[PDB]
Amino acid sequence: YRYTGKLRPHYPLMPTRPVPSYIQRPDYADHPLGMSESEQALKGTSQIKLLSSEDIEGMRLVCRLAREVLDVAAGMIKPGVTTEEIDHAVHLACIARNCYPSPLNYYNFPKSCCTSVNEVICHGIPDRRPLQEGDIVNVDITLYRNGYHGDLNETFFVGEVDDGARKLVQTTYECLMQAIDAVKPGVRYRELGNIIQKHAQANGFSVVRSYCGHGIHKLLHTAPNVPHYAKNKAVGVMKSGHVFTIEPMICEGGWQDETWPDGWTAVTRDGKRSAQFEHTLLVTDTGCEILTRRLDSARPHFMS
Ligand SMILES: CO[C@@H]1C(=O)CC[C@@](C)(O)[C@@]1(O)[C@@]1(C)O[C@@H]1CC=C(C)C
Ligand SMILES: [Co+2]
Ligand SMILES: [Co+2]
Ligand SMILES: [Co+2]
Ligand code: NA
Repeated sequence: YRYTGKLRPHYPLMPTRPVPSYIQRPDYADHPLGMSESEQALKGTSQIKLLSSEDIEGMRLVCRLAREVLDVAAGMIKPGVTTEEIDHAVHLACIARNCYPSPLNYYNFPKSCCTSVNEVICHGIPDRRPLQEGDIVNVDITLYRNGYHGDLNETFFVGEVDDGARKLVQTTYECLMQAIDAVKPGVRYRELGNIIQKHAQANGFSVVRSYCGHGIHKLLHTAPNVPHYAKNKAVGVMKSGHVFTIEPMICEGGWQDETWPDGWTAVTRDGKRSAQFEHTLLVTDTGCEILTRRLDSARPHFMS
């Protein structure tokens, strides 16, 4: 394998972390290849679930607990801390809230969150690498509670970063919020990519094509598919009671991605940095509820 940048994996990983049996487990948790029977049963559908009031309560709960856990991770971002150490804390924070860490054994994913540094786009595997001053790192939290998943991510700065890093992360957050600000009944899912790419391109950045926002509720991902680039072919129209994520991945260089031999770590093919932010959204009559919002601050952590 030819690495695209400076980052490398830092192995071995610590033994897989157990989740006590009193925590309710998704179906894939105990599948030997981490496949989800419930996902495979709905695989190939484009029907978008309209959530019941029960579903809404379930999504509000798991999304706010997910936020609490991301906030735990945010409080640990400093030079010297390893991404494995963040994952350990995230794992304990999930259990402390009677939640299962959704990534764990998802298609045999080995950890309890995704930690994406610099040229990593998404799905980085927590490992023994200490964060370095100047790094950008995204922590992506997915939790599972009472049958529902919730999903959010932020990119953080590690100590002082360069101006490129500041501009990339700010622009990405702006992309996310502009997209969110357009969500309401009657808008085509395909429109959000036009808004995101417009802002990205205006700032000299590109938009990752191979990963998308997604429906989420009783499945970790389902319809709709929500691409972040312009003139995409996404199917479907927003309606009150839809829940989905928006999670733009923006890049300093070109948009092309490739995957490490681990089968998960997605990286820019050119080795330049990529940043991401993500919320889980519930469409309402007036617009949307941001289920994963920060409750104790108007702003994401990088703005501190
Ligand atoms: C729609 O896919 C999703 C996508 O494109 C955006 C990035 C991911 C990670 O959310 C995604 O790739 C998922 C859901 O397949 C990945 C499996 C999830 C975990 C936490 C390992
Ligand atoms: Co996510
Ligand atoms: Co997501
Ligand atoms: Co899947
Ligand atoms: Na990155």
